[PDB]
Amino acid sequence: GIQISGKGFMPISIIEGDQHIKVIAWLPGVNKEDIILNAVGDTLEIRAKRSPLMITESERIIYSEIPEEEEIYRTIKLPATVKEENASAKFENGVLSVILPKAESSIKKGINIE
Amino acid sequence: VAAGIQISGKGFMPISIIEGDQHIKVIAWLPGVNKEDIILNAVGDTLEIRAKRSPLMITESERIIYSEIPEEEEIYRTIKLPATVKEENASAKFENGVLSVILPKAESSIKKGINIE
Amino acid sequence: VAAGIQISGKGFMPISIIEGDQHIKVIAWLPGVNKEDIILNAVGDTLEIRAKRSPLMITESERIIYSEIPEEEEIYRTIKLPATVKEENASAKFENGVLSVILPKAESSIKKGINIE
Amino acid sequence: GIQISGKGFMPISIIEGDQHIKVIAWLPGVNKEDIILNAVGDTLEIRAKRSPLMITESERIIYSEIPEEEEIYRTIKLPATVKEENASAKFENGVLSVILPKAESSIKKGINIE
Amino acid sequence: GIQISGKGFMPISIIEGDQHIKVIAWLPGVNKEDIILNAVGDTLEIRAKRSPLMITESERIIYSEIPEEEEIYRTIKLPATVKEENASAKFENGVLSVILPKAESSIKKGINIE
Amino acid sequence: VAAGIQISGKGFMPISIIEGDQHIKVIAWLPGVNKEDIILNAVGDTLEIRAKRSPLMITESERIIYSEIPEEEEIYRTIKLPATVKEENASAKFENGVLSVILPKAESSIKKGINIE
Amino acid sequence: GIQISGKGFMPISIIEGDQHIKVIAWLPGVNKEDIILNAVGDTLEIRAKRSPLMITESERIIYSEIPEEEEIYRTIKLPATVKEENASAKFENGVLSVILPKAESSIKKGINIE
Repeated sequence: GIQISGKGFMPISIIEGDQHIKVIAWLPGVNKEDIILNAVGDTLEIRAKRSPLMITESERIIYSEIPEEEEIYRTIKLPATVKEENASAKFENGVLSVILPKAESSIKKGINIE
Repeated sequence: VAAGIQISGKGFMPISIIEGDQHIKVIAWLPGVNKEDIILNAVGDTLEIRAKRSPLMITESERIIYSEIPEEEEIYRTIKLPATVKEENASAKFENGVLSVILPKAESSIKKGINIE
Repeated sequence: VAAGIQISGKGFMPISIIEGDQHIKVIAWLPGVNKEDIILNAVGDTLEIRAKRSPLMITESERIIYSEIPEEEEIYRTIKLPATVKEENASAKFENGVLSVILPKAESSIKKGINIE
Repeated sequence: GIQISGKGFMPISIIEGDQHIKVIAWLPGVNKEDIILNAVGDTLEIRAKRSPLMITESERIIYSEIPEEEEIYRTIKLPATVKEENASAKFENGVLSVILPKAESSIKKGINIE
Repeated sequence: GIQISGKGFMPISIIEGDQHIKVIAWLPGVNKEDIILNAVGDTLEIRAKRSPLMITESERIIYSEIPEEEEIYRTIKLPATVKEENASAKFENGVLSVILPKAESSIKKGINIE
Repeated sequence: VAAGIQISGKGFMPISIIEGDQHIKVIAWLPGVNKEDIILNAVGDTLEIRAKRSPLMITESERIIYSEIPEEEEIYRTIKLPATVKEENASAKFENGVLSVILPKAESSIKKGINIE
Repeated sequence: GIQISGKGFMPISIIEGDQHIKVIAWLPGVNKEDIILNAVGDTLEIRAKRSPLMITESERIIYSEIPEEEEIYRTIKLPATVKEENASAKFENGVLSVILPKAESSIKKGINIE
């Protein structure tokens, strides 16, 4: 049971494990220090600003499939309650990878089959 | 300043083309691609960008419950440019999943000004 | 007696939810699934059923000429239940491709009657 | 060339080999002794009754995706004539697997290519 | 924030105190032993059956404003979480009075004004 | 001269059926199929053609930029014929991706003329 | 950037390498000597004639999914300029395979990434 809200281009994958949730976000063209990343309860926020293409006076853009929206974000409701203090994140090749350890109250315990 | 361009290829790869007096710049989005998995070639008025993107790597315990992210492993674009370039002098950077190619125009494609006596 | 429930997951797995005063019973159809390939977990008001179904196994001489049977190898459901259960006391049977889970309600989810003086 | 008729929920696969036909049927919730299984010529009949969910007086059904149809069957026309006396069947995990040896008159013989 | 569902005639008052909630219900014509009364979390259930007017063969009803519905109930969502084990109830003159002590987690603590 | 025929199977395999007085000829298109990967069987009034087609074989440097050509690896047709044949006497050629099967009619399927006294 | 024109049934694949282009064409029922194959610049021509099914007077066609069009061709614009003199071709199992070496002017040279 997930829920997604926000502005701009930011494709996302959500990966569930037994004791953690992983969120993968595409942020090409974004600098690492321009990413704001926070979480509480079952909710993760990704905030980013993407600097526009920088042309000279001689240069002109003759073609562009690339979005110009400078400010982008996603608020993501997760299927579990996480523990924010223990989360971590990498940012390589324009991809953000957030690891959110599940709270104990959200960690399912096994039931045996007879 | 929309010139005469042509685009062909496979997979997700947004592109910008920037024209200057003496060069052309191509910008390509390649998130999730490693630098050494990019093949980059050019001749005449044509530029080729070839890349492979490794899929999301999950454990046995992990499962994907949601994904907006394309799974196509192999992607490419062949791009016809409005000028003839000189390949030997081209260069490229790859930062934050963005490839930036600089292609100097061939001398026979640069505007030489004509002096008015 | 339709209470507040919520269902998420992948693949074919018909489900019934049965509420009693002190327990909840979940019934799941898992034909073609081996018992040891079922993962079954719960906490709070949530139950997870994870299973993998091995595909039809044909020889080289055999060919499939007709099939209404789903080929999805990996299936799951996450199920929000109308009560908080106590996982440690749950139990389950698997007969004829049907999984039956019994989840005792947590004491704070059972109706305690109030005596009228 | 196959043909299928019957009542109720019973997904089916048909597998052809050189000397036999295999029929796979999903019968979750059905007891083995409540399956009737017969065949003649090119036709196989699968008859089954599925006992409904058994609740107590305290228990109530608040949700159900599970079909309540008590009696179910399929009559299946097969692409070959089988020999019934030699057929066999297993029933594991709610799946019925019928093996029907082909009659000799239905067993194709090879033609060589020059 | 309250919510009410159920069948039949049963006027209700809800009274909030700092440490308890009182529910008042009109149940004229109902015997005390035919009242079912339970609670959990923020929810109270009142179940009752009202025996119909009992006439002889000579007697006939020529006028009646009185509801004939034999079985009646209310499910009541309360603005606080209660502690069921400590609740109590009286039934006098056809009026049920339920006292539901609030759980500690639902007991508001004071904030001082400077 | 459209007789009583019936066709079932998987994949691309155009077919012609030709009837003579004493034989039936079946023509099947199997481009890209090797001869030894064709399985060919018959009994009564029924002919089976089974084939596997190896996919286009590219190098690592090569890429497919356009393809109208089906990728289905395994293909078959079961064909009901308007006469009973005698399998033991059948024959077949495979040239230029075309299979040609000759199936002599069983004596009980050939028109015996009746002499008018 | 490719372009295809012509008459009749002839499924085609185009394969690009660094120094060559491969064209694959389906020509079942065509004899090798009835294939005309030429090229210049960025253009390849495939011309073929397919002899119709040859029946006796006793024989009759009762069913046919097979196209009767006797003469077929494709003109194919290729994404590179080829060198015709160096091309080659095989014809096995009704499949034509043309190998067209790229001209030097069409051979892309590498650009290094810093």
